[PDB]
Amino acid sequence: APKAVLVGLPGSGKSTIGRRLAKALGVGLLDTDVAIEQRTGRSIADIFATDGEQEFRRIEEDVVRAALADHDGVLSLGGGAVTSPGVRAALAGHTVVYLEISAAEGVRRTGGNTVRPLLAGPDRAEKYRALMAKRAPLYRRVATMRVDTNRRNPGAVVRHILSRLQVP
Ligand SMILES: O=C(O)C1=C[C@@H](OP(=O)(O)O)[C@@H](O)[C@H](O)C1
Repeated sequence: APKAVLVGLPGSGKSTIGRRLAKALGVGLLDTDVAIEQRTGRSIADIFATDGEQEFRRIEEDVVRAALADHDGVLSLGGGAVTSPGVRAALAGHTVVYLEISAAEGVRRTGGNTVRPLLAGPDRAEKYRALMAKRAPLYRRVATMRVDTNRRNPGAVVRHILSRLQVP
């Protein structure tokens, strides 16, 4: 089972925090998006575009559930995984770190050329705010630790996480 599971919007720092946490803990990082691509032989973009979000979510839930059983390192979940009830259920009992980010900073961090089916222009900020509004209670419901990634540089967020993982 993972030492920690990271959840949060695109742009919250899952990749960067997950790599730095994994290194600090002496374990590997598993990103469920990557796992999906590996198990399907398909890009995430392709799954959304051809088969649709609903089929993606069932796929994702399967992979997340497997990863929670089988991965012993740091697990990073795709931003929308917590929209699946079965994901939220499977997270019960785990250490779950919610990376919280303002809409302004999250938007800024997602404005590159990564393909993001649910966060494309135009009006990407409106889309980001709508994802944040919808998913915030869901992140909160599953989280065991909540961490602000706003401004705070990554090194310091990781330090804060390790500290909170360790003490009562
Ligand atoms: O927000 C979402 O619903 C999604 C987030 C992505 O994960 P990251 O947060 O790792 O980019 C990926 O699973 C897919 O594009 C759907």
